[PDB]
Amino acid sequence: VPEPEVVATPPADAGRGLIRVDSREIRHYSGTRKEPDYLVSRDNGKTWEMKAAPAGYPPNYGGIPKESPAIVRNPLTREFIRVQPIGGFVFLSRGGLDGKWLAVTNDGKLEEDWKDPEKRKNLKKLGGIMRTPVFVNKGRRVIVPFHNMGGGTKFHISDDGGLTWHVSRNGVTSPRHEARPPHQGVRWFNNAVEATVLEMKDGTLWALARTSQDQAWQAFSKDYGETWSKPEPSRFFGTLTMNTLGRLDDGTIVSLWTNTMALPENATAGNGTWEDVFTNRDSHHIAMSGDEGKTWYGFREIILDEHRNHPGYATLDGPEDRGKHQSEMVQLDKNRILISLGQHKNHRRLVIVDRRWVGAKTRATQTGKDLDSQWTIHTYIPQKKGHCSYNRKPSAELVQDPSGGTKKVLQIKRLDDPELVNEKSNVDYRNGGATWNFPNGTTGLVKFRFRVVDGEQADDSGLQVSLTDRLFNACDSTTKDYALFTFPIRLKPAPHLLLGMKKVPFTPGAWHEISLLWQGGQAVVSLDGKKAGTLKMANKSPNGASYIHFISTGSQPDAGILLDTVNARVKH
Ligand SMILES: [Cl-]
Ligand SMILES: [Cl-]
Ligand SMILES: [Mg+2]
Repeated sequence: VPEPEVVATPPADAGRGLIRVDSREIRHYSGTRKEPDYLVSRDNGKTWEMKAAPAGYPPNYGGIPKESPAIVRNPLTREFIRVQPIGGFVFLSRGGLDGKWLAVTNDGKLEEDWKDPEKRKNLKKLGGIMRTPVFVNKGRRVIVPFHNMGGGTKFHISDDGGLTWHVSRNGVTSPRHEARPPHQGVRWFNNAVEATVLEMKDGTLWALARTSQDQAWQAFSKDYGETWSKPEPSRFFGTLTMNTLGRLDDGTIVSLWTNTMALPENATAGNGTWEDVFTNRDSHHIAMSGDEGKTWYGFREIILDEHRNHPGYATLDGPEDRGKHQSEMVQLDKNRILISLGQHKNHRRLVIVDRRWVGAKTRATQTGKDLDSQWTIHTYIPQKKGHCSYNRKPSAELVQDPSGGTKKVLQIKRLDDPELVNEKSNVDYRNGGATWNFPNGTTGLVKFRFRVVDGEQADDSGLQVSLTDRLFNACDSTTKDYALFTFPIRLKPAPHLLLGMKKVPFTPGAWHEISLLWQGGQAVVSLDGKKAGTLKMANKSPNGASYIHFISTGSQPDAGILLDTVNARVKH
């Protein structure tokens, strides 16, 4: 069961430009304003190197330096079409990527002499911000999702292989976010943008779009993209982040997205016409369906941003946008998939993922050994830095096992740090916390081992433990309101679990194990092998649980609790 492996850094932010050339060669093009180039693997995605593009490959007339054009293979002709993320022209290939490239004109002909500035004025220019062209209807139609400023997603449609184009009648829209508590302001408004499109086996098109809601929104088309159903929430959580859909050779559907919940909007968020800060872009997730979208499995973290705890995160190597969001995939073989993900040269990666890992049923961790690669523990310094970023601090730290062992364990407590406070924005991120991903399940058993730290505790000191269906920030105290199951561990007057109104004591200065066995709308809580009580489901979930979330509850600085091991098994 092989773990995801990082194999290279793509030469552009992920989302466009990754393309299989043949059985062993894969290329990732770049958005360079200079002579075109690409990163190439000649061993089916394991090793990579830069290479300059041949003289016939057109430069990037449109687009932007951080993003490559989209290159898609026409399934009938095996030639390629190239479209920029913004501006520029439509190029069709003749003789493959290294052959002859022709530009589409406004009349619908192919222009061979595009190096001439005078001949580029008559070239077709598709408007809006575009994503990946998709060939549908047995390869006879190509559609390109685009979104302008404001109107939502629509589709450029061509039944001529890219020669002539029209626009869909309608598209995908999504509603504005409403400032209601826990929010103190409105999220930046995105009207169903940057859509990904997948053709279903029965001919229906499924569009999945990025919104200002808690999840991507979706719409369906029964006419190959000409008209679309009323938009509705999808099952893929995530705000203001991109989705990507793909299909493996055997028909399995793959979903890639950032399965996160952003911090609630603060008191200075704005009117929704601009973004103040991104707090949900430090991971990427994968889910698969073997039955045409009926049921999904996985929902696993592909990768966590390696710099996510850094106090200079927002400004390391310039201020531009960064993170693990945005993605594109290429199947390597029956069991393995290559994924390009992320933004900014320090964060974007090429990753190989295995199906058998996506379908695994168990996961175990020890905080001292796995903190860096598996645990989300960062809190934010709530001061705007760079472009819509916050610098970070680890909200929890590893300490020596108080029993005298060699283990390091994670101390989770209310911090004393004035940098974690912004009075005007009215946010306080001083509650330490930690969260960990495991394979999705509507039934499961999670066990964790914990201990009360010896020292002074505040009156409300303790831990809120939550099972959630997406990644909540380690310092998000409202997680319990969205959790599938949640309960507090309270340290005062004496340590006890609170299950509804039943108090279940446990001793200080000793390691204890809690297990949660959930099935349908109930979870049975056990303490040291003995049943302690049952929890009713707090929130229905379309998918099931895939995260456990721990956060301190103290309102004053305190010693808190220690967290050692977590073990999860799903699908009983
Ligand atoms: Cl171009
Ligand atoms: Cl700055
Ligand atoms: Mg905002």
